[PDB]
Amino acid sequence: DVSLTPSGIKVNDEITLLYPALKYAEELYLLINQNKINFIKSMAWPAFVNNISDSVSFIEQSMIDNQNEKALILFIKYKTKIAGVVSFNIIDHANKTAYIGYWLGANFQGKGIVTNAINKLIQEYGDSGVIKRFVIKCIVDNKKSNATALRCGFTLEGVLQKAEILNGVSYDQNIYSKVI
Ligand SMILES: CC(=O)SCCNC(=O)CCNC(=O)[C@H](O)C(C)(C)COP(=O)(O)OP(=O)(O)OC[C@H]1O[C@@H](n2cnc3c(N)ncnc32)[C@H](O)[C@@H]1OP(=O)(O)O
Ligand SMILES: Nc1ncnc2c1ncn2[C@@H]1O[C@H](COP(=O)(O)O)[C@@H](O)[C@H]1O
Repeated sequence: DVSLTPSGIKVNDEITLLYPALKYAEELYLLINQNKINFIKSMAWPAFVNNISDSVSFIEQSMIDNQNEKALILFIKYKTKIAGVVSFNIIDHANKTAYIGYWLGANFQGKGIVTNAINKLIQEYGDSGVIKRFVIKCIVDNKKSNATALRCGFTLEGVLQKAEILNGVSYDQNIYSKVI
């Protein structure tokens, strides 16, 4: 499979999902910083990304988790730029289940980049038999994340009451799945 390269997973001519490396710390930090105000509305970690050292630490932890297959953290490259992150935030090997997360900088939204990335990951891990069940959980009022889950052919399984906390407030999540 020529799409599986040493540097990452080639989605299409414009998108590669890069394995994390320290060389990406600066670009990743700057991207988060540019998007911090908007990102804080939907995620709980951007509020605390205050220096490049925070991105370095994130990369270091991501590399450890990737090595040990606790997670699969990938940096989305669109054309020449890091565009965001797509991940299996949790890999449950015993139950062949992966829980998916994602974000894109504002300048990278509206281009199908995450939908294309997720479809590629599900092909690679799902059609190979590594993962049987893919899961997306997202806050009920997160319009774009819900739309992405549906665009990727996931099915709504239910609502998880008060399951995600942002800034001390618990929000309901939709839970979606795609089963191979
Ligand atoms: C499970 C979780 O991680 S929950 C937390 C999710 N993350 C966040 O909330 C962080 C903040 N938000 C974001 O980063 C973004 O809004 C995201 C990642 C959730 C969604 O980004 P999008 O760019 O909408 O992702 P996606 O890859 O699905 O693209 C769909 C959009 O691209 C358009 N599009 C353009 N080209 C294509 C294409 N080739 N294929 C598919 N869609 C395309 C679609 O029409 C749609 O645009 P619209 O919203 O105007 O209808
Ligand atoms: N400190 C961080 N820097 C960059 N991306 C992150 C960080 N923490 C989480 N993410 C990613 O954010 C996405 C959404 O996760 P969550 O915030 O849990 O909804 C996932 O792709 C995570 O890997």
